[PDB]
Amino acid sequence: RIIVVALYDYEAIHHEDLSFQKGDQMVVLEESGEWWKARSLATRKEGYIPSNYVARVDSLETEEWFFKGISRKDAERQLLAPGNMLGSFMIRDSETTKGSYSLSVRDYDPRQGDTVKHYKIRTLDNGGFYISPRSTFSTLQELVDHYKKGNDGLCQKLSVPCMSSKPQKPWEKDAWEIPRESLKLEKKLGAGQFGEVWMATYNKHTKVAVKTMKPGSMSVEAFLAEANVMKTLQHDKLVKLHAVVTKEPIYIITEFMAKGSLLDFLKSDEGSKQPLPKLIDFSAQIAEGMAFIEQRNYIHRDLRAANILVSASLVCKIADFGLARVIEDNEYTAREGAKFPIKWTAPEAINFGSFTIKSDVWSFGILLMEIVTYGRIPYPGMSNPEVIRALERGYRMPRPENCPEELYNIMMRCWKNRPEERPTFEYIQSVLDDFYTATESQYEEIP
Ligand SMILES: CC(C)C[C@H]([NH2+][C@H]1CC[C@H](n2cc(-c3ccc(Oc4ccccc4)cc3)c3c(N)ncnc32)CC1)C(=O)[O-]
Repeated sequence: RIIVVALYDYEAIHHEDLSFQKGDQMVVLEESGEWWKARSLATRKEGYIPSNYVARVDSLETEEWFFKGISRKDAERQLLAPGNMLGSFMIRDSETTKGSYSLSVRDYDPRQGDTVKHYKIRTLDNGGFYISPRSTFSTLQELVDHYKKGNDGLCQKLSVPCMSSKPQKPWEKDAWEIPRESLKLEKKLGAGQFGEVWMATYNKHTKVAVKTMKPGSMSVEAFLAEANVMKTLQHDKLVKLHAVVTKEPIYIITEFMAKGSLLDFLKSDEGSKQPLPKLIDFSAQIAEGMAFIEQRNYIHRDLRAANILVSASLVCKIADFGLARVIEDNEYTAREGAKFPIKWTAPEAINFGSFTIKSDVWSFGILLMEIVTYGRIPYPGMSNPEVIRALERGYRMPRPENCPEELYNIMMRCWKNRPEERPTFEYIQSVLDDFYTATESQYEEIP
């Protein structure tokens, strides 16, 4: 007997699903990835349910102010998003103390502007919680109610929980290789050398993006072998692969991203107005996704701003990871021109075909420059031969206007001519995540 309660409003989209009215009760039979077999005791109809729409009945996951499964950096981004107020807050699982909790609170002061402060919630040996020893609580709900009545040493009195939206519904079960007829291509979003991108509807019920590869560009068996790896690369800063059509012309079906590529966005009316700290946050989000790719011993091979997508809520997601590996070189693709751009590519990849996570690090440095110039071509005024010969002699793009010196220093480290001298993405992620909050304590040492 394992009982679970619903969280959001969800109704059947497939055949044998159920329905949710923002609060019901369930007993799960078995599990199956993101979909679970559960039995209803409310309406007494039984069908599959999205596991991320429900919560374990004893746990904190029912509470509007608890955010399971998010990082400290996630927490800061979520709280600083528009729509939240002074004292907006969340409780989350602690990142540096397993089993315990952290409180994150939106703060403001005229010197530092909008910030998020973090507090350690300690667990008592015989039950209960505290932030300061003089104020203990039997439950986290009691803690929240206490600090909603007055700051009692915190930066702010707690106001309301961090805003959140209903999560994406999981992709249909057992629907990896799908029939072409299941997709209606609705609007062409982009055209390219080796394919197009469409907004589409899957089985009349789900909005997706579809990359449609040109005939002659890829083999089904070679593509599928790689796509079966790509689909396992799941991370908040990588675009999710939902499905594929494994017949030429090959289609790749992913989540739809409302603001297109980061290059498009930086060149748009809205994106050209992002302030420098937001640009640095974009850079950090991409570094986080590349650190994941690095941890997974994978190689992107074509990292550039045109291959970063931007969501409606301004989350950056890495796209086309690994795809260059399975685009074929033949008479069909040759007639479309250059396979990779010289200006983004590491010298050892150009000269010897040595593509590695370190050549991705080089490309990331070029991407940083694209970001801080809002989409300018790399090496303005220079031809491709000129760039190659200049790099050989120690030339690097100079620091542009409105570029923090430490960001430029990161670029220069990425552009070491020897690959082994370039930093890891783990390193880059750390420096960019902490770019402004360096020389500042992790947690607030409350009395
Ligand atoms: C001003 C603009 C109109 C210009 C336009 N910009 C283009 C920039 C890219 C845009 N683009 C590309 C993808 C995508 C989809 C699947 C995919 O497959 C994958 C394969 C492997 C791994 C992961 C994903 C990879 C990327 C995509 C998406 N999912 N949602 C929204 N926009 C997208 C389309 C406009 C242009 O350049 O024409």
